[PDB]
Amino acid sequence: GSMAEASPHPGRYFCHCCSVEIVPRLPDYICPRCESGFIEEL
Ligand SMILES: [Zn+2]
Repeated sequence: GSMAEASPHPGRYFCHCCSVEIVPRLPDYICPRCESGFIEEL
């Protein structure tokens, strides 16, 4: 599954600042739009 990352690992995030679904910059774990960090792993 998506536990322990694995191949079908998570990626669909939801930024609280943009209130939209995003794919985070993994090296930073931030938003690709506002670069905040306030995101939810869906
Ligand atoms: Zn954002």
